[PDB]
Order: sequence, then C-alpha cells, then structure tokens
Amino acid sequence: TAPCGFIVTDAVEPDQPIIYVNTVFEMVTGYRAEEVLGRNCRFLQCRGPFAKRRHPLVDSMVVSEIRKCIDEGIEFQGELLNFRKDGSPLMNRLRLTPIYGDDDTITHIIGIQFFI
Amino acid sequence: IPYPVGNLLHTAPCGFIVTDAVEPDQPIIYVNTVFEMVTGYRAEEVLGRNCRFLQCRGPFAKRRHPLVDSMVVSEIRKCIDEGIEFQGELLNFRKDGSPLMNRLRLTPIYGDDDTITHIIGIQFFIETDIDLGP
Ligand SMILES: Cc1cc2nc3c(=O)[nH]c(=O)nc-3n(C[C@H](O)[C@H](O)[C@H](O)COP(=O)(O)O)c2cc1C
Ligand SMILES: Cc1cc2nc3c(=O)[nH]c(=O)nc-3n(C[C@H](O)[C@H](O)[C@H](O)COP(=O)(O)O)c2cc1C
Repeated sequence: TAPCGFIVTDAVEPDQPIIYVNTVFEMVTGYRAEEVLGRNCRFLQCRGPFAKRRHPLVDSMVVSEIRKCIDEGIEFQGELLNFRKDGSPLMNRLRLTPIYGDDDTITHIIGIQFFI
Repeated sequence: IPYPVGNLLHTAPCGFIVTDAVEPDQPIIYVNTVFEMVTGYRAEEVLGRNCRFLQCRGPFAKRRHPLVDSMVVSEIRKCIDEGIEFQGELLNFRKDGSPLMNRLRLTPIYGDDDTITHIIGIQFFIETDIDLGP
C-alpha cells in the first residue's frame, strides 16, 4: 500500500476543502473519507472529533508557515503533531504541493503525509 | 462492526506515484488505482521500473515514441537531478497504445536528515487532440 497518506483539496473553493483522501490516511488517522470530505484538514490538529480547539502542542509556528505557503502558492514541508480519531498522537511529516490548472490558476493542493 | 476504508476510492482525481530517490534511476515503489485504471498497467507490471516506459507506445515498444516532446523530457530530467519541483504536460500511452496527455507534477520528499528520499508524481490526465489514427 502507499507509504504515505495522500490528500487532495479544492484550491478554488473557500478554505481548501478536502475532496479526496487515500486509504492510508483513513487507516492511520481512523477517520473515514466520508467524514472528512468537504472539511478543512485542520481538524487533525484537534485531539479527536470532540475537541473544539487546536491542541497546545501543535506548533503554531509550523501552522503559520503552512498558511503562508498556501496563501502564496508555494510548496511546503514540515512536521507537526496531529491526532487520530481516538485522540492518540501522530507526528505528521507533511508536504504540500500546489497543482496549477489550464492557465495558470492553482486548482488543487496535494498533501502528502509521512507519519513518523 | 467495522467501517471499511476506501469507500470513495472510485473518486480519486489523479494518479499517484512514488519512487525511491535513493536507489538508482527512480524506481517505482507505489502506484495508486487511478494510475492502473487510466494507463492499463497494473501495479505488478510497473514496480521496480522507471516511469519512462509510459513514453513508449505500449509494452512492446522499447524506446520513447518520437511524438513525445523530448524538450519536456529533458526538463523533467533536470528538475529531478536538481532536486526541484516539476509541472508539465507530457504525452504518454496506455498499455493498449492509445495516447494519454499526462499533466505531471513531481515533488521531492526530504527525509530525516536531510536528503531527498522519495519523489511523488501526481498525474492529472487531460484531453488531447493528438490522434495517431486507425
Ligand atoms: C492539501 C492540504 C493538506 C493538508 N494536510 C494537513 C494535515 O495532514 N495535517 C494538518 O494539521 N494540516 C493539514 N493542512 C493544513 C490546514 O488545512 C491549514 O492549512 C492549517 O491549519 C493552517 O491554516 P489555519 O491557521 O487557518 O488553521 C493541509 C492543508 C492542505 C491545503
Ligand atoms: C515520481 C516520478 C513519477 C514519474 N511519472 C512518470 C509519468 O507518469 N510519465 C512519464 O512519462 N514519466 C514519468 N516520470 C519521468 C521518468 O521516470 C523520467 O524521469 C523522465 O523521462 C526523464 O528521464 P529520462 O530522460 O532518463 O527518461 C516520473 C518520474 C518520477 C521521479
């Protein structure tokens, strides 16, 4: 199976909703595709589906760089704490890469998750 | 009663490929189901090989087809070697010989410390007018 989680967001809709996750994402995070479709990926920074705030131990500096990289259309790589649906911790080595469309808009961002 | 993974797999919008950037000549270590379905090549046929077989017209042609854009192929080579990103359209072929326009994105993965361990390819297959006739 894939060595990594794969995520595709729609870069044209507001706030990068997920339109696809692969089976490694589902297996490792314990969320199912149907639960996460249309949501922003940031719920992974909250400890389980009932925590309403980002966890203190997710590095706000990395989050902030992710936001910037997305805003500016440029690739990203870094590591931040995430959580499985059962609230258990995940170290997510994350790479984001924009997909440019026919001309010359970003249509998609791809996320690649190496859990380490 | 568990809930299965992969329920919306049929909606995957692109091919995904992973190569081992450490081993020689970027051999493929994973392809997803979109890749298989669109190219007609099934994972067992492609693992261990370089992705360039897709530039040959089907599995019994040993060399890249002359209508594949050799300039673009060169840039791909350069971006991989320089450890940088690539996005471009490239003519490929299904196993059945039919033409494929492959909007390919390559992105390197840096590992623990602190070198490229993988490359991810993302394929958005799009339409062409290219048609090699009956
Ligand atoms: C394609 C894509 C994949 C993402 N994957 C993750 C992820 O796996 N884990 C995570 O914490 N954030 C991920 N994010 C980041 C959040 O969705 C969001 O960009 C981040 O939390 C910063 O924005 P914010 O301050 O508004 O929360 C991803 C973003 C995109 C666009
Ligand atoms: C991760 C990855 C995915 C690739 N995807 C394929 C592809 O789908 N189609 C293709 O023609 N080449 C693809 N390539 C490109 C070839 O493998 C090769 O790098 C390219 O043709 C340039 O090298 P060459 O001139 O030695 O053949 C991919 C390369 C990498 C690293």
